[PDB]
Amino acid sequence: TACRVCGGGVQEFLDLGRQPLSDRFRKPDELDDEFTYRLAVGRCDSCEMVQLTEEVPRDLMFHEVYPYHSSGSSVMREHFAMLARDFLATELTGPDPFIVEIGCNDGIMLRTIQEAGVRHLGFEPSSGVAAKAREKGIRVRTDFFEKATADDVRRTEGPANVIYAANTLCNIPYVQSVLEGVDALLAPDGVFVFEDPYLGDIVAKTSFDQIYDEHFFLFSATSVQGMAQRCGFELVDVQRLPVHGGEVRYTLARQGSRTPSAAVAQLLAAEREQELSDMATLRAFAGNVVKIRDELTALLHRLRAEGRSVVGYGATAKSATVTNFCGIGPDLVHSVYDTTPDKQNRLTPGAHIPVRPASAFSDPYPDYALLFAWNHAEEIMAKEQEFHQAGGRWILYVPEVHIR
Ligand SMILES: Cc1cn([C@H]2C[C@H](O)[C@@H](COP(=O)(O)OP(=O)(O)O[C@@H]3C[C@](C)(N)C(=O)[C@@H](C)O3)O2)c(=O)[nH]c1=O
Ligand SMILES: Nc1ncnc2c1ncn2[C@@H]1O[C@H](CSCC[C@H](N)C(=O)O)[C@@H](O)[C@H]1O
Ligand SMILES: [Zn+2]
Repeated sequence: TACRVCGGGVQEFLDLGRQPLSDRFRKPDELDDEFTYRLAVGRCDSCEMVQLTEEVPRDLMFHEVYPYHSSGSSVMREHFAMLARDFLATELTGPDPFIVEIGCNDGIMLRTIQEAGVRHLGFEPSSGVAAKAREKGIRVRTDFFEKATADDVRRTEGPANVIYAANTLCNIPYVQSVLEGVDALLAPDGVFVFEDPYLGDIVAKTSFDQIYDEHFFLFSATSVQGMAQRCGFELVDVQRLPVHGGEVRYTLARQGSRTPSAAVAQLLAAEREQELSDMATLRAFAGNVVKIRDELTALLHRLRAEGRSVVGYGATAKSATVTNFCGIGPDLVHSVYDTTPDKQNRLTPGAHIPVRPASAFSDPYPDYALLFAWNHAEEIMAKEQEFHQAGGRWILYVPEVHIR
């Protein structure tokens, strides 16, 4: 496969087998026919970009009934509001500032911008969550951001001072088109800022469930620096974030317009020192992934043989990789509890575990809950103290399989 950033050769290091769409939740009576694709991950030989080897077409993932609602997490709501206030205090202080968000979802970030009276536009090609943002008074276009739609916004609205994307840029294999988009639309002195799951964290935590249809790229500072530079931008800041299992927020500016913070060089040097993107490191990760599969299935089967009940918690997109790679279905984990109405009373993809409202996780509790939404551990466990007090325990598989 050719690298989507530079056209280099991509070498595979992990093959997770045949997988369903991660965000497709079927009614129980639907035909058992699903779209499947081969999920495998490689690294570009030339620019070090780690990326999937098969693309899922955008319209199969993102469309009218896409079910992920960002605002379902209190930690994320606070995280995005704070980011919005930071932009309002720094990059959006001009006379007539403009901010564009790629992937605004339900408006989790842009509601703060809208509440400050700042001109803005959200790109949200999934119309059901777009309408939730529009109900908050946010300006949203139900389109994918790409060269042409960026051109159209530049023609009608002028340059954006900030273009921001969270948990969205890594989903877009046509990143070159997005970057052309950014070049057409960003002010000469603006910034393109994006935050996504960090390769460093994935490798350290063996958090392979971060790999699924919607995560095409696993960005690093080294690869993002290369990608920027090849397109006339420059990586000028990096910030590590705890959300979503570990992320980096990357700040890109037009080349030479701003001087990189010391943080960029320091993270580049740590990745080079730790051999983050070396093929050998990435294969060692792939072998750790198999070890986690084998320990998790051994545990789940032992639990069953010992007459212990087991459910899951959080109908994450990520969990589709776990259940389908590991072969875990309703035999072993009888239900998954989730707060999203459009995932409730439906079956998880590929493995077909029933999803039930989180309100149903109550006395009498199961013996064990497999914590799919482990990136939300603290928020979830805080709301489920009674479960743990009653003696129920969590099963985690990041960074290793363990119960607590
Ligand atoms: C906080 C909380 C969540 N839950 C439930 C709600 C969600 O269905 C799921 C968590 O999904 P969560 O880890 O955020 O994203 P997912 O892996 O799906 O990934 C999705 C798809 C996507 C865009 N590709 C991505 O990268 C991230 C940003 O979002 O867990 C509770 O039940 N109780 C709670 O208290
Ligand atoms: N080319 C593109 N432009 C804009 N949004 C896109 C896109 N491709 C996918 N999306 C949107 O990207 C969103 C990813 S979900 C992440 C939402 C939010 N920023 C958060 O961090 O929680 C989805 O709502 C999807 O519809
Ligand atoms: Zn490349």
